[PDB]
Amino acid sequence: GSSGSSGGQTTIQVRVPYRVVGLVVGPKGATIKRIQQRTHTYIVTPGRDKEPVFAVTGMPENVDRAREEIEAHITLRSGPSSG
Repeated sequence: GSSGSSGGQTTIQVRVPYRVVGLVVGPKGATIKRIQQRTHTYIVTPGRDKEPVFAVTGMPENVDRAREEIEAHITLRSGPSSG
């Protein structure tokens, strides 16, 4: 009701396309490292043979703030266009 529960912060699982992943994570973790800081959250990268899903652990306001940036990259142009 008011008090008597173990658990404060929260953890959400962001869903991103394996295509954007490499873009988000960055050169062996060079870009994603900035977010964790700017958002002060615990971002965990998925495996190599698993589905593309980032895990963010933190307050219900921080973890949700980082997710926005992550997906944001999906639209942000990062790389050449000419095939």
